[PDB]
Amino acid sequence: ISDARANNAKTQSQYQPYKDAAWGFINHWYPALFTHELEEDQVQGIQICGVPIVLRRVNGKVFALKDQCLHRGVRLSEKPTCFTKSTISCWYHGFTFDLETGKLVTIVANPEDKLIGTTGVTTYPVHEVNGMIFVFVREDDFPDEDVPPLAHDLPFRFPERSEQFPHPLWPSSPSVLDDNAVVHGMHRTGFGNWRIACENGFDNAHILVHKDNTIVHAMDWVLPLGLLPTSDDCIAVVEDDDGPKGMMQWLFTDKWAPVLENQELGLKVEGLKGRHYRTSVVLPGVLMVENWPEEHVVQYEWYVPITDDTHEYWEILVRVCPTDEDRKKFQYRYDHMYKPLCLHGFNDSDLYAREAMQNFYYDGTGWDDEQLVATDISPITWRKLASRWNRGIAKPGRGVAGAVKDTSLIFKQTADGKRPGYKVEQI
Amino acid sequence: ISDARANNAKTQSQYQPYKDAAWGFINHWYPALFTHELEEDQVQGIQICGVPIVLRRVNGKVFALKDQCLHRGVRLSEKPTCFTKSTISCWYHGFTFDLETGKLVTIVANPEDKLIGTTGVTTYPVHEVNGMIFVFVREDDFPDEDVPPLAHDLPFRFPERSEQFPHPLWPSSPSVLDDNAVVHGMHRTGFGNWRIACENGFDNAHILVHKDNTIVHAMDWVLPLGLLPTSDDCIAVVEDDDGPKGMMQWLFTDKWAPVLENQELGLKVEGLKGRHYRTSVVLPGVLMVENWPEEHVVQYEWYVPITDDTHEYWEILVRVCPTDEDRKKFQYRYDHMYKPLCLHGFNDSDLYAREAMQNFYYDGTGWDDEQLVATDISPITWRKLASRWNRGIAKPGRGVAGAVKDTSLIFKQTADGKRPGYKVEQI
Amino acid sequence: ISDARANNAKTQSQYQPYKDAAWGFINHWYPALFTHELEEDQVQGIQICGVPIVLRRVNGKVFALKDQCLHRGVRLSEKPTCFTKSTISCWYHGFTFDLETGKLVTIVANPEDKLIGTTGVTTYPVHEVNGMIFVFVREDDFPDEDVPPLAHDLPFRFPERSEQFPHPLWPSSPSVLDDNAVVHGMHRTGFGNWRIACENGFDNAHILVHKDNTIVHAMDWVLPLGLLPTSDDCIAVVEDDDGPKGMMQWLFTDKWAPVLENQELGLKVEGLKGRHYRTSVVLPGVLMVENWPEEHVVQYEWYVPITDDTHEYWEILVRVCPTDEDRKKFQYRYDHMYKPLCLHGFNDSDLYAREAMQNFYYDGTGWDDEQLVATDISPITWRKLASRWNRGIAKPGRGVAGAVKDTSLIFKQTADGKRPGYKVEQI
Ligand SMILES: O=c1ccc2ccccc2[nH]1
Ligand SMILES: O=c1ccc2ccccc2[nH]1
Ligand SMILES: O=c1ccc2ccccc2[nH]1
Ligand code: FES
Ligand code: FES
Ligand code: FES
Ligand SMILES: [Fe+3]
Ligand SMILES: [Fe+3]
Ligand SMILES: [Fe+3]
Repeated sequence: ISDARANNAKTQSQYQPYKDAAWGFINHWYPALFTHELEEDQVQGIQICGVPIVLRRVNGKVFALKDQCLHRGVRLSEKPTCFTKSTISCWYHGFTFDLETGKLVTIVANPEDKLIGTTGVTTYPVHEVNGMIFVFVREDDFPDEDVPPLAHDLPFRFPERSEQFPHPLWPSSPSVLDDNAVVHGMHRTGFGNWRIACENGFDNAHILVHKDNTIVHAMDWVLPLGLLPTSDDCIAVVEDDDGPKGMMQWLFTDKWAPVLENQELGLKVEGLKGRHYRTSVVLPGVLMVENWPEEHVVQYEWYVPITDDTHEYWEILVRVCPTDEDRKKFQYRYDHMYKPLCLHGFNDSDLYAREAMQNFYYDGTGWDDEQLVATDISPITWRKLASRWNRGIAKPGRGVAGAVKDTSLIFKQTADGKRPGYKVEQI
Repeated sequence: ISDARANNAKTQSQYQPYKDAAWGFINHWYPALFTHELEEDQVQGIQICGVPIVLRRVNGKVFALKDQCLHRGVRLSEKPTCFTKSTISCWYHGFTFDLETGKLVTIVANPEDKLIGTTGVTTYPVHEVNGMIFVFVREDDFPDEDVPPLAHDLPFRFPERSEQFPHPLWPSSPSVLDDNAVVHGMHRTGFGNWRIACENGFDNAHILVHKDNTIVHAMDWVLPLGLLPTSDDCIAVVEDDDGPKGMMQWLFTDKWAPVLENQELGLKVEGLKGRHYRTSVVLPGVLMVENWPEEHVVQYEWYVPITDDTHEYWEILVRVCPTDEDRKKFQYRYDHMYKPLCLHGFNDSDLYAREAMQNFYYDGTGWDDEQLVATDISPITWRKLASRWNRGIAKPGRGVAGAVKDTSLIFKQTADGKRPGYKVEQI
Repeated sequence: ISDARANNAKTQSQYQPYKDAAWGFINHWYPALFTHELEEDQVQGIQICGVPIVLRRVNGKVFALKDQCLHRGVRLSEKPTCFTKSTISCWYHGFTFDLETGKLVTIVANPEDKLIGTTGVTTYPVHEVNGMIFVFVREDDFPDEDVPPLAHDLPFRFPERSEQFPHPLWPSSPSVLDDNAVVHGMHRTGFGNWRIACENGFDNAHILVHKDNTIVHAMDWVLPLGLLPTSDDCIAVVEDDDGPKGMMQWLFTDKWAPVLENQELGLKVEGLKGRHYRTSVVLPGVLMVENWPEEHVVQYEWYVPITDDTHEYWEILVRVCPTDEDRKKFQYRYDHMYKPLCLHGFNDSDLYAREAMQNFYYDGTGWDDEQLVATDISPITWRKLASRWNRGIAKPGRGVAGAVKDTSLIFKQTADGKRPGYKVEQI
């Protein structure tokens, strides 16, 4: 281990809370499911930050409660059982909970038990918008009064912040919160800790991983070998009370110099199609790639912690489409261009890159022995701000799926060919 | 956690040994194999309470020894090697053991070694009766003269105890010990701890899990949403020296009131076919369901600990059949009725219910955080008596399969598609 | 546990370092790949003694470096990326290393970083000969000038040592080092610790495992039930500075008496075709079977530790073939005789025998509780000499594949049907 590495002792001491957040940052908004994954009267179980959650849509509205019956701890989502529009029951011994408050309102065949009304399961705020269902995953005692607006946990918005983050080379990127904003994308389970997956996206030295991607050569893009920071303010850290907590990288300004060649190794980025974009990341770990893959379109990614060694990777493209005609155009371009060449192809390379790095960090070795360099100003800056502004460090799961990694149940599922997942299998 | 739960500190302190028996209660009788699973000269390896056991039938008689060669620990049952009617040898280096005493009588190519005769492997008492092979799984130092009769670890017998446990609504249930008693059923590995699986069977609130079983609607049975205890003596605890240690639930008396409806949730048990039955459980955890699924027929279930997170679930129906004609009638009704609709269909629901609860308890969380209620007087009573009368608590396996859950051998088998099991695979 | 066992307290205290070497003996030569597994410009990743290693052949020469980018710990071998004949780069962020020295010579898109030239990855000496690529697996601080010749970690050579180890009953066995020596064989991943796999080969009581092998009856050989030591010097321990450290068993002399029958168990070796051979073993655990399976042919086996519970089992036959005609004859006899009946068939029995013994030892039980006898003078003598002469005890892997056994990546691969392995899968 060399003394020339950027992550010296002083630096590492500045992001200890981050090193301690293997299970994720709790008391934050996270995408749970796409709207199309939860239809009227549909019940679905998931897990975020080690917390089991069950969702149900009733009369168009989505509710989220802890997917754990307080009687004997079974998941309520395994065999959806709802007798009324305002409740959800446990299919085992009948404990029934209020969808709105989570209170134990009754027990199917024991309506007079003294336990009734004296407790309940945790509820989770829901915010559904433009095809996406967001859930505020919180600790059992986090007060309702303290739940912040979804926007505080989403990337910086434009044109609102165009003055703060000038972007003369491209039109303003839309937000999932914008009217008529349309979302196209997917989410799949990633194998490995969320942090390692998250740091990949806004790292300007990692773009080497895409040197051979088909889209790069089909579009004849000008994708440099990497970018280099030229000043100490190459990244702007934002931490104002009202608004997202994160950072903006001044890409395509002199603060980040592109490297298009290395004669010594025989490398040279040949391409004439200019490709302008800009990355930023905000808690709980949301990436925004402005002007990607084309003008008026933006890419957002999430790395939702499921357990301490699995995460749900979200990848979406957003574009404001005011007319039916605009939507069809976007849908078409997504189907025959973006999805196959970008979300798949371009980003698939990131999938394996993130995985390949997991073994170094899981047992703690990497958090101490990694030897960072100049370009690592990005992940380091993120780790420090995340350590400073997270709303809580999730505790390890106890008495829930994932609390123990080598159960006979997990070996049974694995034997059957089922990989670690996210959405609870029913029946 | 509410203070209104039935399992308060005082109550929990009364079943600590039960909480400590994840690997099972040792020094007890357990069903090992059905007679048809061990033919003349056949050798089979199994595991109970973490103890590897090998069985061989010679001249019609079944013998059981520890399935662990004392030389270098291989399982004798993996490659059956018996050179004489009175012994069993290890296929690796030839250590040979007397079937009757387990003593090391010789070594194939080293007959004069000083180790010979100075030690041996543990032997286990066997009691085969009416199609079932029972084995007394005991500690290495449990004395032969202390081995109790099989009947002490089997459900209460009728008509013998008809006066003690009056049953005016149905004829006496036969015992596996009765003359001409015929057994039909099966056993299969269950994924999860034996205790959690065992408590499901005699829980009168869990019957909600069967509300949709085909047999219930085909027979138009009257299966209530659940039963409620009406008095403190709704369960009779029996603990007399000579006889089984367990409890009898006074089902179909005032002590247990049926709940056939819940207007508030829109539920109502419609059915005119009366279905009378009664459950009881005795150590080491044997369920008896009198008058099920029909008069003169009784169901017995075992949840045999294999390791601390797997068990062998036994499900059988018994009926005394004095004539060849009687046997054919029973075999036919089993084949085209009981098996498809009862053992499967009805009880398959229990399979998944038991599994769904395991995650809450494995790491210990559930044993402390569960919030039991009135109907839980059943499991609680069982836990207490089990704690007071068990003949020993099995120690974790050491140097045997299952001692370590994440070995490369297990990952190899899992990769090959093999689930955790019970019967040792040979060759 | 009997007091008549050969492994008494005093004896066990003499091989404690061996009990401590679950991850293998480091600073030793091990076979890595066959020459045919690494062609010109080919890159391959493996793991030995818990150390990740990547090899590349350039201009006919093979180089070996630690398969771990010092930047953020990914394996360099997962996506081979070499820009010049003298280097290998990390496909993720461009760190580039010198094949010869392992020094960090540059970073693709950050050629001026101060970290460059101040560190590098470990290099491993390579010795390719007659179709086999040997690698000297060493600790990061083991001096180049201290690397010993390959011959020191290979079995004793003949005729060089024919006087020291007289063999009147068969011609001298060739070495892999001999000119015109031809190698035919294979290596496959073994499931279980390397030590337990290794001790099987030179155990003269284990041959009982082959009593039913097809080759034995087709050749009508004379394979005794086992051999017995008759004197204290039945094994010669060699530990001279210049040369291999190991032991030679005086098979086919009066020091080892064959046992061809056991009337008491009805066993009798009925064979008239004499089969003369001799076994020896040297650090790091290399077996030599002289005159096997025929004259002028010798069998060598390795049990290379990968992790502490997996090893790469090597099985090869060597014969000196001076002419093209000789090579074809050897190839033909290997293809239609040795491979199907010897490497497979005869030795496949050992595969499962070794596996069946692993559970007893992994958690440490077997190393203390095994009850060894007279014939175990072989494994005991080996354990003592290994404890005394090993060049180092490998430390458990940290931050590398195998450091943690139950990662989600491992369950993902297992679910996909992939068994624990050795060669790193690419792309
Ligand atoms: O640095 C970068 C460059 C391109 C890119 C594209 C999609 C997602 C994240 C990305 N990050
Ligand atoms: O409470 C019950 C009710 C029915 C039943 C049927 C088979 C086995 C166990 C059973 N337990
Ligand atoms: O003791 C023995 C006897 C035969 C043999 C054959 C191949 C490999 C190892 C062997 N060891
Ligand atoms: S576990 Fe849910 S009602 Fe019993
Ligand atoms: S392990 Fe059974 S004789 Fe050696
Ligand atoms: S992990 Fe290899 S250059 Fe970054
Ligand atoms: Fe990328
Ligand atoms: Fe049931
Ligand atoms: Fe062998």
